[PDB]
Amino acid sequence: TRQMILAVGQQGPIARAETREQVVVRLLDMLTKAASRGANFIVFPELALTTFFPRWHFTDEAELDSFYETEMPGPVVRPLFEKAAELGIGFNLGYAELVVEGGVKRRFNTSILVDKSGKIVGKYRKIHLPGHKEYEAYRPFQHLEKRYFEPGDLGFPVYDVDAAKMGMFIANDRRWPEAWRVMGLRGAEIICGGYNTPTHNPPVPQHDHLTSFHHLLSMQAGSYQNGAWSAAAGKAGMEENCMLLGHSCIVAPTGEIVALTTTLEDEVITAAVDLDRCRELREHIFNFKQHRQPQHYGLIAEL
Amino acid sequence: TRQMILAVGQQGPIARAETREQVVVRLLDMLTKAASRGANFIVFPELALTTFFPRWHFTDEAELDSFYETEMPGPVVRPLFEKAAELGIGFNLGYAELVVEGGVKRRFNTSILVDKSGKIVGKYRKIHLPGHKEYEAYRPFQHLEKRYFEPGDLGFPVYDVDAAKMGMFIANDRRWPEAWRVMGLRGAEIICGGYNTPTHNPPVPQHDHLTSFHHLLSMQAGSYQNGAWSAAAGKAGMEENCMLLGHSCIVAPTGEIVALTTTLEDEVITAAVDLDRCRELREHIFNFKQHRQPQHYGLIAEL
Amino acid sequence: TRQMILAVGQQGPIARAETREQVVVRLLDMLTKAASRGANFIVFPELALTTFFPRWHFTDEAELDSFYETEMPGPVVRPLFEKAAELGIGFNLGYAELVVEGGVKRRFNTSILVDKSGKIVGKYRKIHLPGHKEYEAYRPFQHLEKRYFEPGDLGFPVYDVDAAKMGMFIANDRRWPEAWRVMGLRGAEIICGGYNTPTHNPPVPQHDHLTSFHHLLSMQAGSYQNGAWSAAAGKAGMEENCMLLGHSCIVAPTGEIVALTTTLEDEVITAAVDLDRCRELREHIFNFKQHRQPQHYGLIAEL
Amino acid sequence: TRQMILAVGQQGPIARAETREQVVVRLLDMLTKAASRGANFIVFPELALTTFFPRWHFTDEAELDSFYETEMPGPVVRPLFEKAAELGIGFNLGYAELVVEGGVKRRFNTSILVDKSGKIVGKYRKIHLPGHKEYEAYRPFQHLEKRYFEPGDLGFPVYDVDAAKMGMFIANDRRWPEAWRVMGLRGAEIICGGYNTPTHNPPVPQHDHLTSFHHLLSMQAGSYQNGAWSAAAGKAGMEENCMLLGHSCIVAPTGEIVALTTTLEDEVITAAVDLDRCRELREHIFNFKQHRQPQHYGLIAEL
Repeated sequence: TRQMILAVGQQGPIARAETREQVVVRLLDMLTKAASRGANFIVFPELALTTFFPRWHFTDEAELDSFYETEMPGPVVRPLFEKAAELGIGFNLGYAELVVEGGVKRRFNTSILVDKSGKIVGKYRKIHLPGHKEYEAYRPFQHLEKRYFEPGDLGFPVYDVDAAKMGMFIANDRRWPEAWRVMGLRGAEIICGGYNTPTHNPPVPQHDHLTSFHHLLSMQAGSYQNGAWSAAAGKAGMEENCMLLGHSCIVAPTGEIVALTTTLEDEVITAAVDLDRCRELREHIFNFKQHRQPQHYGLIAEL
Repeated sequence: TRQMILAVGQQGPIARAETREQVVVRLLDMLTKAASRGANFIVFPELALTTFFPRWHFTDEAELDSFYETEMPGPVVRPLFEKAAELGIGFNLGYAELVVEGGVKRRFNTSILVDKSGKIVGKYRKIHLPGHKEYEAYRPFQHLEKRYFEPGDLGFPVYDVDAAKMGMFIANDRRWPEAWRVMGLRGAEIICGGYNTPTHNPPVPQHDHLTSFHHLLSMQAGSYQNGAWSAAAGKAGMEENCMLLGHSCIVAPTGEIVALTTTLEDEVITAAVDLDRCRELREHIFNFKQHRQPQHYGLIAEL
Repeated sequence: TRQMILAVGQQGPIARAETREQVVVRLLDMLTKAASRGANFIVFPELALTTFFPRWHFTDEAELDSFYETEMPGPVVRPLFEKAAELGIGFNLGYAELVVEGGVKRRFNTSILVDKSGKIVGKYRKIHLPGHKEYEAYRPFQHLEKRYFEPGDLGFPVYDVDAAKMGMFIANDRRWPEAWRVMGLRGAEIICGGYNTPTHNPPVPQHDHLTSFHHLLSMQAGSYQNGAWSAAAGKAGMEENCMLLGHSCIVAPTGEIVALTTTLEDEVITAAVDLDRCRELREHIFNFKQHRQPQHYGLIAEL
Repeated sequence: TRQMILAVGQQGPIARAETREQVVVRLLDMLTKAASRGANFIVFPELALTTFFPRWHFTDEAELDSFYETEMPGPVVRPLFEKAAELGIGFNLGYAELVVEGGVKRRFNTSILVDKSGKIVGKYRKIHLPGHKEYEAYRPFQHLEKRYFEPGDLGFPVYDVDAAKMGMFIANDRRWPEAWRVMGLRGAEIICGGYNTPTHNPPVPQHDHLTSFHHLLSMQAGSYQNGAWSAAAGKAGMEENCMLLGHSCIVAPTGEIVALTTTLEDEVITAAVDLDRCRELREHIFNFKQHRQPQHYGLIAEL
């Protein structure tokens, strides 16, 4: 087939004390409603199981570890996979991944793709870690991802998810044309991921009123230039006193926004997706093999 | 500190019978108007000295050649350079370049940067030739760029132009993130060029109503993701029965559009440009050294 | 209730020879798919039963009359109402209305609202007739609505349609703030209608590339300023050699576009609608009774 | 024929302790810069002579009064008028007006138009006072306009300013279609004003990320639907712990944005304005005499 209905499950805030059981309840509800609307795949936010902990400066490692998943899924998250298989609707779930190798802990900002059978068919680990590295007393909230996470070691892969070639990005990655391009070259038909974007940036507050503009601009250009459908799921609202951006969206391979959220709570949007639409770009104006000149792009790949 | 007034000189149509002498009078008029408005640099369109000849299939090589420049500047175009030096305003001029080397008549879609002293500071030759190589019957008007030009051989250079790092793109180039990124990586503070974009696309007519959108989307995303000011000068209006896109523009490093033409005739727009404003992006969210992961972009440079 | 799922059924072209039976087939299909996606109301285009005949200069009245409905519904259109009642989904259908009063024929560009029970609960007749009045030989297609239709005599009413207060506009009306305002004052929660908008305007072709911009601008401002959800259903594509605008849409009371079509064929888009969202505007920034100053708006109502 | 260069002088913050003498130096600087760029008229912000005092509840009437002008111009503001006449550039200046009539201390949020001769050509008093009348505890900062001003008593006039029909609006007014329409009906070719728009809205915080969108949406739709050029000068930046919206702009009669500020500081933008361009709308799609149906708008003018 080449037809499907894609959905985005935007999340409202997640409190520090809110349990994964409670979140799964909210997650289940969205997946159920999306399915009731015909969707066979739903995109969830970056780190969708917990509050955005990278905003705090940690000192107690046990504290930090508590925000990561040591298995996927665990007993508490399993019900999501079961419901996924039951209703026949895949999903993109973001979470904090903790792996212990030879006694050494490895941390990643992760996202996985589950097909409509309820099976994990791909994973991606955040490659572009935003923010600063050291505590900055002036900021009303920190952004210490470079500390609590290592740069993804999977590159930007593209997986087959129920007849659709899908690629993954996580939050900040969406702002990097390289991320989109690599997956575009790998033939992605859909490029999705979630995000936690504060509408306020302490180091550059003069860009606060452009938060939506910059986010939407990234999704539209990315889709357009790679002739791919895209979807972004944000966790929005006032979370732990930090206002997070909404405007979760689904974009056509022409860069046109076909669905957009308007609340700052859990919200489901859907859009019919024709995987062959990609050809309007990828076989003409952006027919890579016929127009690209990689012999002159070398600087982009230099270390 | 490090400020200037950038101008864009959009051209209205140029008829097949319109002479270069006549076109130069028009270019002189806009350059002068720009200077009277405080502009230190003005961006002119792609192939700004003649009608867009790539729309017709030529059988007479003598006739095809007439549309190319063998000198830059020649006696006819020279007056433009003199005015530039006189009024202290540089410019970016696009034209068809014909040069014989090693027994080969090389044809380039070229653009040059002249500083406010009237001196040619640097050149660029279109690398992404859009369209087709052979006459196509299903088209109401041709776009034989692949036939009339060979891909530029200068890469995507960035030159110093009156203490401003400027990079050049030509029409279709603006749609490629690779072009923008290479120059962004070279430190371009201003990225500019001209264009001839028919509002009708024979191959994919269902995108006709998106001509403007796709054009501005490319300029905005390019500027933003590279923290560079940008400007695009189009040649618009009904030229030889083919409508060309207007919306010539100047964009800030934030991707915000600061100036936009509203007519389809010769028109000058201007904007105050602060070269330090690039830092808001290039020293933060898009601080390449601190964020880019080139080890993962290799596929982009693969042949 | 205050929750519902609104849908728009965009139509591809309708040939002059295409029969109403064939159109109903297309109409039925969209209403069925919209219902399968949870929608309880679907908006259809202006004059959705026929080709846009106002583009031709008629001479044979029998010819002209053939494009109008003498009853609503007739045997051929009835199946739409039946399916509507069956699936529990109302709709907004536009059509050419022919009424014979005392031997005198009355013509209107009409639209009706059918609730989920399949009953007509309101009607509106186009008040702002666009175009010219006399044949203009230069135009590749005419726009003679002022001739084939009389100005609506129902004003801009607002009806109760299954727990939702809905108002109607037809094509061009959407460009007039007065139309939106009157219905906004009447408490409309949803303001919908369809349209036939050629992407080319013979008298002002310099606005062709702005066709989408102007259309979307009208829907967004209208919704925002009246704190109402809105939806526009277009009949798009190359119809009888005239390219018609797509970008059918659904807008939130904040002016945000929550759903947008991307093809130029029959296409269904949906969006969840919370009738209470209207309060965010109508009870605050646009709390009419608390902020408006009608004693100074007199000029708007003067004849 | 009938052309001019319109400028907008956006203000950065104005501290409570900042004196009028100091503010005037800033206004003189932008007016001069505008003239050097060929501008014949510059639009300044709402209450451009002091900080936005409506944000604080005052108990001392003497202190509240200090923020109002009793003369226009007074010795301190006079220098601005002299420069205007000298450089031949008119302006639109907003300030708090205090006038005693019939034993009443009348307080208006005012704006005046001065021609390029330094002569006050006309006045306007804000008719739509946003905010509230009594101190509200739930607000982080007040907006007591309803308390500190009474609705203007001059209606929405249109004056001749150096052969240009200009109408005035003040901040919140721009959001009301009635204000735009009244002046549109009066034949305004340019509709302009200033504003103080906090990017945070206590009553409806879920619209904070839409502050820019709503602002530009209002300017664009107003211009387009009335076929009028427009311009809005905002006072932006972090003023007294409250962030104010930037994005000061100039819009063509088509609703297209031709110039837009990018900083949150004092900034001058300009645009070439062709007063005849209004005809493209006012003599066609929006030819009022030929299209408006006032007999159906009565509710708009009802008290």
